[PDB]
Amino acid sequence: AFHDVPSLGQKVGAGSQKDVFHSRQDPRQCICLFRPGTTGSIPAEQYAQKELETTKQLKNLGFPVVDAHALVKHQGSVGVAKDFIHNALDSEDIVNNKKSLPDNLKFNKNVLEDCNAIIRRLKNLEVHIEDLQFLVDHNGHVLINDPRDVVRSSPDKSISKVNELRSHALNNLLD
Repeated sequence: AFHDVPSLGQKVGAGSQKDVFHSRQDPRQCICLFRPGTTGSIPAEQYAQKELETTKQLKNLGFPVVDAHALVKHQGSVGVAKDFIHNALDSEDIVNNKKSLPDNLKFNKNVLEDCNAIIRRLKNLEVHIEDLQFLVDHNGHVLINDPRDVVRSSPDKSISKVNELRSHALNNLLD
């Protein structure tokens, strides 16, 4: 199920869970390989498969996602081939105040609206997304990234994760 990627492109970005490489096979894509210690006691192949399926379930349910395309391996590293989000902001940096949303108006409106849309869908479908996190693309659109699971459950936990990011955009638009 896991396809070999013979050569990685240039490394990009800075996420703690995966190291991300430009895909030498499709410049719209990137190769995202688990770093040591990031899959807990679950083997990395199972973890990658769970992320791919969950991304596709969320995509099918209408959520905005960092789409995932194929399970890959390179030497002994394991991961997923994914859409490459140029200049992505990692939601974790935002909420931990390691990076800030730009001042741009359109940018912040997009973060606000898309968060609202994600929250609206969480409520309607009543699902919980385990390890919910986001990438914000260069126009301010919010994309669910590397979801671990989705189950029919109380969406309150997931709604709280989204509002955590929305607050920043709301705060900017109020000032």
